[PDB]
Amino acid sequence: TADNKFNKEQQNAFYEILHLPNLNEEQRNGFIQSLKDDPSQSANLLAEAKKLNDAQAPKA
Repeated sequence: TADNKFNKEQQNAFYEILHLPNLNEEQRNGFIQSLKDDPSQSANLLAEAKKLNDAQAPKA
């Protein structure tokens, strides 16, 4: 079945989203929970994360 096509960013991105030191992993692990369970739109979730981070990243 192969069906492989992770390069647009999912690869490097993945290993990245798994580090955002400003949020909890419950929610974060959530988006990616779909990356591993369903590596179809893993990239898109990544966008949703950096967003959840940039907002709650600073000490605000």
